[PDB]
Amino acid sequence: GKLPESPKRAEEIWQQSVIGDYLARFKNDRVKALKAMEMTWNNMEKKEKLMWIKKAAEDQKRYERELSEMRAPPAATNSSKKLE
Repeated sequence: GKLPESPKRAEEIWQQSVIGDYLARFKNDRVKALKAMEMTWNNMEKKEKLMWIKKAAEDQKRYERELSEMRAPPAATNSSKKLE
C-alpha cells in the first residue's frame, strides 16, 4: 500500500461520516457535534456502535494494505519477480 491511516471501526466510519455535518451546523460544533454522535451512538445500542465497527473495520482493511507494503518480504522480490 503506502500509508496506513488505521481507521477505528465504529468511532471512525461514523464520526468522520457525521461529524462533518455536525461540525458544520455550528461551524465548530465539535463540542456538541462529537457528542450528538457519541450519545446517539450508545442510544442505539449494539445496532449502531457494533455495526459501525465493521463499517470502518471493513474499511480498516484498506489501511492494512498500507503498512502491509513493508510487511511483504515474500511480496516484493519472490512474488514480484524482477524479471521480464
